[PDB]
Amino acid sequence: KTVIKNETGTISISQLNKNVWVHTELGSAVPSNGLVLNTSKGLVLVDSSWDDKLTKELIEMVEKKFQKRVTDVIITHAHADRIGGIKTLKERGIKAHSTALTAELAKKNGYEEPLGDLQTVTNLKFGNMKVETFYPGKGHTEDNIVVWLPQYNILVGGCLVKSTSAKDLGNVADAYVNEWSTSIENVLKRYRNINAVVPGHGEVGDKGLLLHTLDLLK
Ligand SMILES: O=C(O)/C(S)=C/c1csc2ccccc12
Ligand SMILES: [Zn+2]
Ligand SMILES: [Zn+2]
Repeated sequence: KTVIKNETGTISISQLNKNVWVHTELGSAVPSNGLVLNTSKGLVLVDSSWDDKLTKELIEMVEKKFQKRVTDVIITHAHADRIGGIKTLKERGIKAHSTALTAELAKKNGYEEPLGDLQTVTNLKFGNMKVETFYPGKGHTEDNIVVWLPQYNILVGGCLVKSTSAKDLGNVADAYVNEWSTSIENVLKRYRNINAVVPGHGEVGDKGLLLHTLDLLK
């Protein structure tokens, strides 16, 4: 698949299909993934990046390439890899969608607040692009949500879902290891036919990444 990088190599986008790309940024080294959705009404991101500098660079790269503005971002939980660029979003007039709990936790941790507009299931449409957000329960954090693209059967698992390269659950200080398996099971029950799964860190995979996360929780 096509992969495009910035002048420094700290930001990369990789095409999943005509209108869906994965963005990956390196924070001081630790890579993090989100999505870029190229819609008829603008670019929509799933997740920002580790900090304002990387978020600015990401936005500038995709706006130049796709020749449209970033209008919205979905924030999937309140840690820095997801929300670290919220100041940039708000000052540029980019809408930052989140659940109410993710917004409360952002404020509690001293970040600017996202909108708090997403419910347990929310269905959004941006141009012709359909996006569903789902809160499956506690796991990696208390507020983690997943994002589903029903027109492609692509699931953005975020940090709820570990990549194949992950050999342990990572930092579990904010995690609920006795609920995380049930939360993964709720994803598997809701989305019974999955084409690709994008983890918060590491390589894109399929439903097997959810099964891998279940095994790491044993
Ligand atoms: O492993 C991950 O996907 C992430 S986002 C870990 C993390 C980033 S700040 C932080 C603070 C407390 C516990 C975990 C973490
Ligand atoms: Zn996290
Ligand atoms: Zn993460």
